[PDB]
Amino acid sequence: MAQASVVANQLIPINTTLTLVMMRSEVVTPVGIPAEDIPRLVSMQVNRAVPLGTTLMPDMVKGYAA
Repeated sequence: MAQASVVANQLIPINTTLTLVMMRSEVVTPVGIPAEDIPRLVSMQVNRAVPLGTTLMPDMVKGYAA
């Protein structure tokens, strides 16, 4: 396990536009969106509430493809 994923550094309400303070990088399982894509995610919207500490998955971000 060396691949880190993006996880929620705070509760992100449904339909929020993602900012950099909201995302940390952490080695978690299952693996979600790669931590190196945190720059690609700023200004995109999530389509559900993401509690603090939850791994961000591809299907949670509106318009994400990678």
